[PDB]
Amino acid sequence: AVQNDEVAAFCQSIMKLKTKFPYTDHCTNPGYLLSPVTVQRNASVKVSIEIEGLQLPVTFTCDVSSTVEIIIMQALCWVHDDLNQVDVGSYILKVCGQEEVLQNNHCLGSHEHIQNCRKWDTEIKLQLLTLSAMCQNLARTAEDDEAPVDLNGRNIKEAWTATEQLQFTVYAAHGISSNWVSNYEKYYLICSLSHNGKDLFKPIQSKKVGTYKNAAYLIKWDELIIFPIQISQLPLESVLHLTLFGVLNQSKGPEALGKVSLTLFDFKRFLTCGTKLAYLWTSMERIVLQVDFPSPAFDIIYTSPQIDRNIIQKLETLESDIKGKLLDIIHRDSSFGLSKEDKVFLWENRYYCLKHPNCLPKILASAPNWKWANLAKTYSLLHQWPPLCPLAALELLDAKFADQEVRSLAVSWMEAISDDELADLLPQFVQALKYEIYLNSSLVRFLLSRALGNIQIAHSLYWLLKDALHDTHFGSRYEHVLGALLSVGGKGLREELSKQMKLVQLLGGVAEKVRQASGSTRQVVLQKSMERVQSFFLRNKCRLPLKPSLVAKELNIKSCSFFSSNAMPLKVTMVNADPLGEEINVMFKVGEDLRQDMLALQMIKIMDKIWLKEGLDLRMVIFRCLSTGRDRGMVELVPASDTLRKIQVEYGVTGSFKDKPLAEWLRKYNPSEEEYEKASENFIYSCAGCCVATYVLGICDRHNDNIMLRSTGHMFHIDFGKFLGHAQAPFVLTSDMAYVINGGEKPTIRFQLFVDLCCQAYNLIRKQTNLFLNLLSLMIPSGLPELTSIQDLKYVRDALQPQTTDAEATIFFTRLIESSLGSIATKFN
Ligand SMILES: Nc1ncnc2c1ncn2[C@@H]1O[C@H](COP(=O)(O)OP(=O)(O)OP(=O)(O)O)[C@@H](O)[C@H]1O
Ligand SMILES: [Mg+2]
Repeated sequence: AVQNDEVAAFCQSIMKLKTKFPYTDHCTNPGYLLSPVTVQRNASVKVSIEIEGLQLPVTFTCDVSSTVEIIIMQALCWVHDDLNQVDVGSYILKVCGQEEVLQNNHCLGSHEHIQNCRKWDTEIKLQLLTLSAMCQNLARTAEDDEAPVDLNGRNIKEAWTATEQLQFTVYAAHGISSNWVSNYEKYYLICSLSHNGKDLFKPIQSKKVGTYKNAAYLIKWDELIIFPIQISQLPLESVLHLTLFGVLNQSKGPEALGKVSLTLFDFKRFLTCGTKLAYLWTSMERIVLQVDFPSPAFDIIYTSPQIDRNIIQKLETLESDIKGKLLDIIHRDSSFGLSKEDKVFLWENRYYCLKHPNCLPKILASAPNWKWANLAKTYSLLHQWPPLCPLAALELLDAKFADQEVRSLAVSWMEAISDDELADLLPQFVQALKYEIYLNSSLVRFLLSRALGNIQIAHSLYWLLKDALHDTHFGSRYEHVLGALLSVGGKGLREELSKQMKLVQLLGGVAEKVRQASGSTRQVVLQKSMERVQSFFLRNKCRLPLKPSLVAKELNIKSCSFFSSNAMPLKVTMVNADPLGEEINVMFKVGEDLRQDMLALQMIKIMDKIWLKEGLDLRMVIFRCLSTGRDRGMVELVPASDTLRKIQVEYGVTGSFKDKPLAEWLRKYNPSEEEYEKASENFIYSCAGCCVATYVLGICDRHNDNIMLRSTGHMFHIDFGKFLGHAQAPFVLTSDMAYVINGGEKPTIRFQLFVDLCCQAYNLIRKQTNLFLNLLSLMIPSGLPELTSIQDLKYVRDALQPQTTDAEATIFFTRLIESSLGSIATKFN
């Protein structure tokens, strides 16, 4: 009745968000993916541009710092004597093979594709063309704009006056299973009342009751629950949690069967009255739980406290000894280990901190309470507060800040963030929706707005929301959000996402068919199971879900295979629809949850962004991984790369040195002195980044199989089964690795560089301790093995040592490296 009205009101606001995004505005409706950029502190590069009319592409050297706009008319100056009548605004640059367009107002160096090519030393192949020739099949139409949002596939009393006690009678649970009446004797509910993800009072337990007489489908309590709180004392974003328990029969402890969460105030600030039905899920099973709230002759509405139109100016009383203690906690890493006496102090001296905006999350966490009376003073500060850094504002979208005025203000500051930065943070933003109690929020409208204006964000949101549907508690919410995204995306995007969904469903079928057969059968099973994928590609041309810029037209069946390890992963080899492009090699794995692999890769990618933004390039391998369902997805295959194991055993056959397996492997593919030197250098930098990442994220499962090495010399992790396992040498540097770093059997200045890079990097991550703790905090509700409590964050905070300064931290990590060497540590200084 009110929930169907909330869905109706959501749709109407989404219908008027669509009005801001007409199909005519190419800016927000291009029809193509933008090649992603990560701003880098600014070097020459050779680029190979294909031009219409020319049979050979023009190859010239560009300044890395120079903008794509001038590189486009550098390429036009090569073909045309004078560009007075060529229409320079007509033209764009796209990556050869990949349906992604370079951003005209960004440096060539900024683009991820240019950064990657430079690292591998591969040829930068671009194509000069006009948006007329550029594929715009994903573009929204006039039909999509005019189309409505479907989303599917009298007397009032103000709350602050309401002295009535919060009470409700848990009536009954309906439709219990046959295996429930089998196992459990009696059932009881535990009722808890929370705000800012924290209990207001201890949870009240219901009486233990069996199934109702002559009705084994029904549990009837009909018990009145009374909390020791008035309606006036309830914050707006108050939530009632009901967990059902079942005591087992003598044929252990009581088992948690399911959870339910009711908002005491609805989306129009009216207190929940009369009978309300909530649905808890178990096994595909739908259990209806009835809660009867009081129903007086009047509706109780929440009204915010009258605004405090106050400006605190600028002359304030200054004490010098408090100034020291205040700026000490203002420049503290985070609000994590902040003690009670530190909070009361900051809260008292909060109005002195107005020239350090990024310390607001420390102030709001220091608040004594969120009582109705004490909200006026909080809103007064908030609405006169300077704008926060988007990455700082992330903390205000966590569980511990449920207030709508804080969250709505956090999202308003967030609008300052770029699409390219947001794109890599989307998983945390999707989880943050769980802390929005109302369907229609500032956060969901923000995400839908960016999804409309950027096809890479919309594409990423699709797969993240599709994974979030499997949440038993929040699957209902994400259903409505994904329906809003798909509806607003348009026919073009929808029809393409459907082709991607069918491909993964077919790749899923073959993947589990392959693992379910015998060794002799497997090769024949794959070749026959891939015929249904061969059929798919002859009626459809599909974009790779992992990287939707790549369009596959056909499968290279004879090149397709399996990796012959645990889970028997597939090696899907597709041919590019673009002849200018190259073969598409991806892995599809089934059985393993690839979300914790996704988080590890994300954290390593953010580390790389932080380093590159401070001018430190550790030449890191950043490969993609996407979860396309429950315990299945596809992983980017890094080309010309093997595990340290295979390299150590294959050159332990030929050599009895067991000191130069990695060295003689790199010399095989890098024979010239300068080629081996650049390969050894690539190793030093990539190894330093891996050692830092290994320690901070806590990955002790780094052995010869789990570490991989590219032929160019770049080291990178592949397995992330162990992650945040700080329950323990953290990383290991073998005699093989040391020999490559030194460039000899004795220590050189190249090891001092490796040590300098490690410590320098370690400190640049310590500077962003708050971001990492916030990004890992927001992924807690995802439900990943070893990221469940807030104590799991402390382990990462301890690794980052925010207490120490860069001097002491350098000494610590330098002793980590000396410990890492172990046996051969004696040789070094
Ligand atoms: N991102 C990648 N790029 C290139 N090759 C990869 C990548 N990920 C895995 N591989 C290759 O695929 C092989 C099998 O991968 P898989 O994930 O099954 O290995 P694992 O998790 O280390 O081992 P297991 O699954 O048997 O416990 C690896 O040994 C490696 O050679
Ligand atoms: Mg694995």
